[PDB]
Amino acid sequence: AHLKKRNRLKKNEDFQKVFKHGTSVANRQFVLYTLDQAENDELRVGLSVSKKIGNAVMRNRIKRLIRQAFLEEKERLKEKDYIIIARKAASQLTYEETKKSLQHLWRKSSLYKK
Repeated sequence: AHLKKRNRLKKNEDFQKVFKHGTSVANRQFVLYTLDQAENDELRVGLSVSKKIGNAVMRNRIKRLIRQAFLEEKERLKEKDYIIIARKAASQLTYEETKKSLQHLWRKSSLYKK
């Protein structure tokens, strides 16, 4: 299906809080930010995509691939606030490549239950 509204990070303040007071990891295609939520009975994902990737269709495409990867792995992951930044290198990735890159970041950040 699609990643639910519950599982998406919206408010501008919510993003800023993650960047400022939260833990960070990065690889070649992605930067992953994690912020612990006491009150999160559920996982939330927010996305930032560089203007460097210049096709709105492409930015949308990568964004969708990231959401799907999160949706698939959701049960496995701890309930927290995530922000994913997509680098220019992330631009041509397939879903399996995107999933693999994120999975590597998730493992590195110890975000896997249980």
